[PDB]
Amino acid sequence: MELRKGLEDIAIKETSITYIDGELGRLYYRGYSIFDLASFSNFEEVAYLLWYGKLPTRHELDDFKSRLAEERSISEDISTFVKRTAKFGNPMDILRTTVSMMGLEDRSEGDLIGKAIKMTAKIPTIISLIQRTRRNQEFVEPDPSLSHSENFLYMIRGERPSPSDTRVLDVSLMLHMDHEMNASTMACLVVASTLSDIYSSVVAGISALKGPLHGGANSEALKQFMEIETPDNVEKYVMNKLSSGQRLMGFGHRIYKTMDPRAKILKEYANQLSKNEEIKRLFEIANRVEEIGIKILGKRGIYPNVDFYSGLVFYAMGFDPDLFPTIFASARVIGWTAHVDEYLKDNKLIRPKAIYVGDLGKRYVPIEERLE
Amino acid sequence: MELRKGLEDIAIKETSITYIDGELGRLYYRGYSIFDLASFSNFEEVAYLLWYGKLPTRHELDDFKSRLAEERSISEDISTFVKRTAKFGNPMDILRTTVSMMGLEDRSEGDLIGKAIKMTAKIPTIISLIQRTRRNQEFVEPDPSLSHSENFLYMIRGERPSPSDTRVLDVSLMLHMDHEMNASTMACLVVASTLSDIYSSVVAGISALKGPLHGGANSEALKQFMEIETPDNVEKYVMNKLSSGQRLMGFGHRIYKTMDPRAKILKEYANQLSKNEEIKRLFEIANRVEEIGIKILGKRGIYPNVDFYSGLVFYAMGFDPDLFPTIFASARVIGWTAHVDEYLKDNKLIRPKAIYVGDLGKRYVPIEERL
Ligand SMILES: O=C([O-])CC(=O)C(=O)O
Ligand SMILES: O=C([O-])CC(=O)C(=O)O
Repeated sequence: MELRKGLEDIAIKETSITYIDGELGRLYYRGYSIFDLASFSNFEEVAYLLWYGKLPTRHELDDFKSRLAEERSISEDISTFVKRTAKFGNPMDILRTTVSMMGLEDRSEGDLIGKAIKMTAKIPTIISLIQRTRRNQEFVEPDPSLSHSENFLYMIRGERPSPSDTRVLDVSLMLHMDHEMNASTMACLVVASTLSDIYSSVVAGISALKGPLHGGANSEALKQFMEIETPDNVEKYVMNKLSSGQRLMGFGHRIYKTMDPRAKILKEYANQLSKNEEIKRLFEIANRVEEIGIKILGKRGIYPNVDFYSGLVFYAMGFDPDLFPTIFASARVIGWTAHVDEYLKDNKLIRPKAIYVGDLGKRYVPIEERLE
Repeated sequence: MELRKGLEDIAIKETSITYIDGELGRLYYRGYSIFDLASFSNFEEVAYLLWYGKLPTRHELDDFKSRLAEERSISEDISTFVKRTAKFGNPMDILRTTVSMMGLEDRSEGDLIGKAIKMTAKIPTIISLIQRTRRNQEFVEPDPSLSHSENFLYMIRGERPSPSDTRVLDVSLMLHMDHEMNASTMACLVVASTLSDIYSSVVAGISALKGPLHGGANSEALKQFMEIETPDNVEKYVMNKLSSGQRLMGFGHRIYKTMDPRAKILKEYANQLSKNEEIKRLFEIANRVEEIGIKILGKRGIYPNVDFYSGLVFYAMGFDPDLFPTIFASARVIGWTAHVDEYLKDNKLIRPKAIYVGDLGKRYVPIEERL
C-alpha cells in the first residue's frame, strides 16, 4: 500500500472555521475577510466569532468581554512556578508546563468553550510574568477594567498603553488566531480524537508550535534584521545569503503563492508604532530586505510570510524576542480550541498505520552467544 | 482532495521497529518474537533492542543498565509537585506535567536517546511517589544496585521483591513497550515533525494516551471482574451485559482477529504470581470470563486484548488500578521515542489539509445592526 508521509495531499476534517486562498492571498474567519476584521473588529469580537460561529450583539460582546477579564488571574502555585523558572526556562516549556498545571487543577467536566476562555484569559498573564521576572520587575496584576490587548500591554510595561499601541497589538493577535490545518492544529486534534481533555489538546498544540519547522512561530527574520545592522549592508547580506544557497528568513509559505495577507496588514499597522532610533533602523532594514527579496524570489512564489514583520512588531512593543512563540500561542489557542470543538461534533479516533520494512522471525540468542 | 477522517488505513511512516500480525496473533520487536523476548529477555535488554536496533553484548548491556540506574532520581521541584497533587490530581495529568517539567529542566541539545533514557528511568520514580503518597507512605529512593523492574517494586513496597514478582513485572512492562502506530504514537510524531524536542513529543503522547478511546491504557476489565464478584456469577453477568447492548471489557482489537499475543503471555506469567484470596478470586473470575467470552464473541473475531489481564496483573503486584495508564506510559515511552528517532532520520513536517464547507465573502455587519 502507499506511504502518505507528511499527509500534504490528505484532508483529516471538514471545517467552516478558516478558509485560505493561497492563489489571491486572502484569509477568512467564518466567511469574514481578515482585512475587514483587522479594520473594524477587536480581539474579543473575533474570539467570539471563532468559538460561537457568529458576530456577537452589543449585549453578547459586553458579557463575553467581562467573562474573559474575570478569568485573567492565575493560581499562586502557577505564579510561583513561573517566577522560579522565568530566568532560565525556555518560555514555550514554561507555557507548556503551566497549561498542563491548569488542566490538572480543573477537574470539572465538559464546558470545552469555558475551559478555552480560561486558557485564553490566563496565557497573557503567564507571558507577562515571565517578561517582568526576566527584567527583575514585579508582577503587574491584570486589570479587569481594561480590554484584552490593552491589559496585555499594561501587564508588560506597568503603565496603561496608548490607544494606537493597543490597536497594533489587537490587530497582531487577531492575525494569529487561526490558520486552518498545520502541525499544531493536527497535534490538538489527534489528542482530542481519543476524548482526552481540552487542556491536554492545547498542551500538545504548544509542544508542536515550539518546533522551528512549524512555520509562522519564530523571530528569525528579526535576528536577520539585527545581523544586517545597517540599511546599507542589506544588498551585500541578502546576496551573500542567496548566492550561498542560504535562506532569507520570514520569506516563503506552504500555501500563499503571494504576499501573506497577514504580513500585508502587519506592515500597514506597524506604521502606528512610535519608533526609537533602533526600531526605526530595523524597519528600514526590513523594508529593503522585503524589496530585494520580492525582486529575486517572487518569480518562484516566495514572498514575505507573517513572521517577516510579526517579530519586529512584538519587539517594537517591548516583548523579548524569545517570548514571540508564546505570544503566537496566546492567539492561536482560540483557533486550536475552535477546531477541536468542531471536530468533536462528529468525533473519529485518529489511528493511522505504518508500512513495515524490517526483518521477521529472528532467532533469539542469549547474551553469552553475542560476539564482540 | 481525499477526506480520510481518522486516517484509517493511511500509512504515515515506514518502520522496522514493530510488526503486528493481526491474522495469526503475532508481534515482533526488531524482528524478534514477543514470545521469545517474554521467555528469555528482560526490560533493559528489550529497551536496548528497541532503541539501538540489535541485542546488546554483555558489555553493552552492563553499561546501558548503569545509564538507566543512574538517571532514576527526580528534582526537588518534581517530587514536591507530585507530593502536593498525588491524592487529588488525575495521575495522567500529574505524569503529563512532570515530563513537561523534565523537559524545561534539561536545556541540553540533541542526545534524543539520552533524554529517552532519562524519561524511562524517572517515570517509575514519579509513579511510585504518587502511590506511596496516596497510602500516607514515605518516598522510597531509587536503589541503583537494582534492575529496573526490581527497583520499581522496591519503590512501591519499601522491600526488595521476590525474583518471581520481578519477572512478572519485567514481562508485563516489555509487553507494553511498543505497538506500531496508534493515536499516542501519531501525537508524538506530529510534534517531532516540527523538530520540537523529544520531551515535547512524549508530553503529547501522554496527552493522547490519557483519552479513553486510545486502546490498551485502561482498567475497565478489572472493574468488570470486581463487579462480577464471584466465579459463579460470571455466566449471568456476561450474558446480561451482551443481551443489554453493552460490551465485554478487555475484548476486541482494531488489529488482532485472534487472541492478543500480549494477553496470552500475561495469562501464562500471571500463574507465577503468589496470590492472596482477593487476587485468587479475581483471576478465577477473569479465566471464566475469557472462556465464556471467546465462546460467544470468538467466531466474530472478538478476542481478549492485552488490557483483559494487564490491569489485574498490575493490581496483584500492589498498584492502584487508576495508576495503570501511567504504568502503560512508563513502558510505551520506549516505543514512542524509538518511533520518533526512526522518523527523524528522514524528517517530513506533518501538515494535513481540511475541506472548507463554510461561508465565503460575508459583509462585516456593524454591531449596532446585529439581531
Ligand atoms: O499554517 C501554516 O503553514 C503555518 C502558519 O502559517 C501558521 O501557523 O500561521
Ligand atoms: O495500538 C492500539 O491499537 C492500542 C494498543 O493496544 C496499544 O497501544 O497497545
